[PDB]
This record gives sequence, C-alpha cells and structure tokens, in this order.
Amino acid sequence: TFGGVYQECTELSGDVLCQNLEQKNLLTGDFSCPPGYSPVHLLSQTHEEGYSRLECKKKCTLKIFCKTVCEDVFRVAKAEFRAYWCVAAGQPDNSGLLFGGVFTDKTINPMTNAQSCPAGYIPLNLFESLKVCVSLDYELGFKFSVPFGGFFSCIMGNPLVNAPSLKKCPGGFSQHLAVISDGCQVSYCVKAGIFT
Repeated sequence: TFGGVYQECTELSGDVLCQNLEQKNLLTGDFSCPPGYSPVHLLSQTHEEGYSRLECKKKCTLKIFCKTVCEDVFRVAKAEFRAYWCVAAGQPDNSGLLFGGVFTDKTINPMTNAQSCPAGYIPLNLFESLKVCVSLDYELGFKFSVPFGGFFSCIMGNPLVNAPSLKKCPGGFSQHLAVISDGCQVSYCVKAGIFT
C-alpha cells in the first residue's frame, strides 16, 4: 500500500523559497508517515534561484572627493528540499492513498493524456515541478486508480521489491520515469500493461 509523499524544506540563504517547495502529507498533516508506514527518502537537493538587483553607492576618496558608482549585484538564493514517500512498514490494510499517476510541467500524465489529475484527485507537489495524483475516496476514486508499486531514485531503492533496497519494480509492475531532478532519475512503478 501507498502511504503518501511529503517534502521538507530548509532556507540556507535567509530568503523565501520554501513556500513553493515544502509539501505536507495528506494523511498526517505533518512531514511524517501514518502509523504503520515508514518514510523512504527519495531525494535531497538544493534549489537555487538567481536574483540580481542594481545598487548605487557613494564612495569618497579622502572625504572631499565624492563619486557615485552603480553596480548591479548578483546573488543566489538557496533552499534544500528533502522528498520522501511513505511505504507500509507492516500491515490496518484498509488505509493509505489511491494512486492516480504523476506528471511534471514538461511531461504528461498518461492516465489522463494531459497535464492533470483524474476526477476527484489531489495533486501533491514534489521536487521542483512534479505532481503526484492522490485520492482518499475509495469507492468514487477507485474507478480512475491504477495499482502502485513504489518509487525509486538514483540514490534510493524501492523497498516494495522482494537486506537493502533495490532500484527495480516488484512483481507484475513496470517502471516509468517520473522526473529527472538535477540529473538524478526518479521513476515509479505501476501495473504492467496498463499504460499503452
């Protein structure tokens, strides 16, 4: 079962960037997993954004000679985001989240053949631009849902494959690339054959 995703954020350059990066877990209201689920660290990265401002300053040589020089000063704003997903550490079986596919600002969600979530699904923000479609209404949301077999990234394996984590999809699941974040692959597992 799939327990949701979350993404923490930390400001390392005294700025304001986390507003877009952090994402709380639906089921807990916090950056944590529900009871019976364990966090699986997908990725840790530093998001950088260039901010250039022009500044003029008065410089005086000996106090009698006043000269105003105008330089634009370039600065970089940095914040670290840490993206995790929640996996069933044990086994309440009637819990978790339904999976309705993922997409980015540049890719499409094959479930809808558009950059959107299925009807009645919530997009959860992950990384810089990834969206994970999730529903909690089983009887209404199940119609648009596909079985989910886990995530794995270039730095963390998929704990659902059956010791360390292996970057593979389990059983009858196939791997599909979710996003490339700063040169690191992040893919997900769904049922084999569903996508065409």
